[PDB]
Amino acid sequence: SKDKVTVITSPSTEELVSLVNSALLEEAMLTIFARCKVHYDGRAKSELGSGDRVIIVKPDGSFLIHQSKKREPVNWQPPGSRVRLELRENPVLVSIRRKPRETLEVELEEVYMVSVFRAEDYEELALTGSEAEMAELIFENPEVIEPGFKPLFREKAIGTGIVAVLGRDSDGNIVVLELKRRRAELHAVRQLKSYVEILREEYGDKVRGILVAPSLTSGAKRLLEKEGLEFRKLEPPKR
Amino acid sequence: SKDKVTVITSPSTEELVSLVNSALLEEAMLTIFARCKVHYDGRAKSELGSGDRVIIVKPDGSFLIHQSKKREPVNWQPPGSRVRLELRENPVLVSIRRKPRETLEVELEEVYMVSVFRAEDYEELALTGSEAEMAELIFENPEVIEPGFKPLFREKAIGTGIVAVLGRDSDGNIVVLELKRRRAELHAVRQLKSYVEILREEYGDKVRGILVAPSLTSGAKRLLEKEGLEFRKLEPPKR
DNA sequence: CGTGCCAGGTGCCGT
DNA sequence: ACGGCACTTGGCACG
Ligand SMILES: [Mg+2]
Ligand SMILES: [Mg+2]
Repeated sequence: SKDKVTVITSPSTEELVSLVNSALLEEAMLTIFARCKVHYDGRAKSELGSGDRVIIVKPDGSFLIHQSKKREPVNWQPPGSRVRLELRENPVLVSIRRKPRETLEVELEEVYMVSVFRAEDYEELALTGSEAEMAELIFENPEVIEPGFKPLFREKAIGTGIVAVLGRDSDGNIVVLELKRRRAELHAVRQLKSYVEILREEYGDKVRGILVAPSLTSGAKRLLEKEGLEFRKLEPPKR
Repeated sequence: SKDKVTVITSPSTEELVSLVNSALLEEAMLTIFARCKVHYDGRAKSELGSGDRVIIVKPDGSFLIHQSKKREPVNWQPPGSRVRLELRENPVLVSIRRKPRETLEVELEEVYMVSVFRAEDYEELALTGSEAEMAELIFENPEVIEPGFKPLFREKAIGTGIVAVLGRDSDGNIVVLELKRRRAELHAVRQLKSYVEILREEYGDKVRGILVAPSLTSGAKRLLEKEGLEFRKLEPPKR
């Protein structure tokens, strides 16, 4: 079928081969319901025993294997990986990524369903409420930080690390912002501390770090105060 | 129902409702190829225009929407979400996470396929090469760091943060390790630096930080040296 | 390309 | 639950 969808339940091997072939050839979406084994070797090494999973191969090369639980595929393979279907005692999907070299091997013990989905999507996701949006707010409304704040750079490389927003205040200090779109953790305060220390090595003792977020974890608040750093409450804007 | 798979191409709304509702009640995997619009509101806010996607709803509430590219769902919902099918101008899949309130709405414009996959999986993933396994190696073979190293605590909480490994050396110094199973970057060093500074205040300047990892980024090397910390090369072990 | 970092990050484990 | 952090993190923007 050259309808959007082809489905075959309990395929024969040649049926199985046929659909996998066409999926790849047509830049379609291959979906398989099968009982399988999965072997991964790559950055790490992985084994998964016999069980039912859903398998998806995207035309861009992405490979997903999902069990009945979580949000995360049990094994996978990133965009740009090449897949082929080898016939050994059972059919085996083999997907290889290079740089770094990673091979994914799915032995298909029984294929309950194979399907080809020739999917048209021209639309891109529009997302609001991000950190960049916070940045834009600050550049178009600096008073949202403090009065007379003068934002200068965004995503600026200082020597070691990249600062979210860099600027000055009314009294002439350098001011660093670390923004976070959620509750700020130790991770963030360490970013901020790191930057501020580097800027001090040049502009000496007049520099302020300011952590801009909707809130802080206990430890963030703790460490923040300890190192004499500041916090301003800010929500990411939605539009 | 006994069949692993139930699938219907071009299903009527009646047929859709049957299988969708069966999927939830039977606690099975729902799979749908469809033309759809997507609306997300939650931590952020999101709009996806009309186009074709694969949709998976797992019995544990996890909800996936995959376009024909990348590895990441364009929208999703975490485990423990609750989904209902709603009949409005078109069928709408509605997944609601509470705690934090997050709403996903999938308007099904045309459903090309709906399927129920009753998947039996008793197997769990066995992965090796983790950072945890790095730590285990070090406690079994402390010499992989340096002669005379005596590892003592693992994931030990110092006042602010949690140190991966705390130990002592031949000079009887307190020693911090941060482990990375892959090439270490600036925040690895920031972590280490953070911990060490905290301990220096208790135990003095004797205290050594060591970054333990298969390799370093240029930037990490730079900050490491600048702060007088150390680097030991270690590859994560694979069973 | 490698470096650095956000992400609706997710998952895990501790208190 | 909140916290602190690893993850085969993935994906992006920038030098
Ligand atoms: Mg930053
Ligand atoms: Mg660690």
